[PDB]
Amino acid sequence: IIGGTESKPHSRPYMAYLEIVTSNGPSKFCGGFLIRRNFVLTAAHCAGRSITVTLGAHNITEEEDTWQKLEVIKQFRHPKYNTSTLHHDIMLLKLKEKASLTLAVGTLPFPSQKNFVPPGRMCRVAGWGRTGVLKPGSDTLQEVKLRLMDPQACSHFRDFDHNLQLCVGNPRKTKSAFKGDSGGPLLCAGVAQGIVSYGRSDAKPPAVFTRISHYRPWINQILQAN
Ligand SMILES: CCOC(=O)N(C)Cc1c(C(=O)O)n(Cc2cccc3ccccc23)c2ccc(F)cc12
Ligand SMILES: [Zn+2]
Repeated sequence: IIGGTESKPHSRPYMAYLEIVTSNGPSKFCGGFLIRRNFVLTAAHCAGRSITVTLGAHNITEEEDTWQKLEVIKQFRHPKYNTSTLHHDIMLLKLKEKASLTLAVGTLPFPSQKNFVPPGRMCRVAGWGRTGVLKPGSDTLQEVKLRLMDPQACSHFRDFDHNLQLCVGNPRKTKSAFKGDSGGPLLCAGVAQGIVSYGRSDAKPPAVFTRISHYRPWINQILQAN
């Protein structure tokens, strides 16, 4: 998160920290959020050989009683996910066991309404990602408020599409989601409407988020069968 503030500890108890293994390099990290006691929603580009999820964290370098370090048994990547265009960048992780409910850990379910969210309003995003181009991932959970932009503002991303994706962050400001914030939720008035997907290496906003409304049938289909 660039240009944001430190979150009040444990104020977003659905937030998930992901550590992803691949066979030929060191660990990488993403965000995510718990929508059922045994399911986390994140981005498909965060997939790997194996993944561990930490719930209940604020400072990720200091172990505490609120932590729940949970095993993932299966990864469900969207079947049409495209590694070139990055269309359909969404994934569900099934946890081996259900998480415990505490003050620091709980689910964020969707409302029944599935309406399209137009440009103009302010929303909020959170994560442990880098706080600058030459800076490291934050030790504490950070957050920032950003504007939903007209789709023309993301035209330069040649594979962007308005009906699949949100365009997030005023280009006149530095505020933005960045590397390490992948898979985290964008909340508009307390409802999750987007998922951090990608942007520019130099951090100039806006960035591109998956539009959740469009994938609601697929999400329901996975959860019902599992
Ligand atoms: C297990 C594999 O995991 C990885 O390979 N990971 C986690 C690296 C990775 C990241 C990241 O570091 O978070 N982002 C987001 C991203 C990248 C670049 C610029 C951005 C500006 C704004 C927001 C987000 C931006 C990706 C997008 C597509 C992609 F294929 C890979 C990545
Ligand atoms: Zn604590």
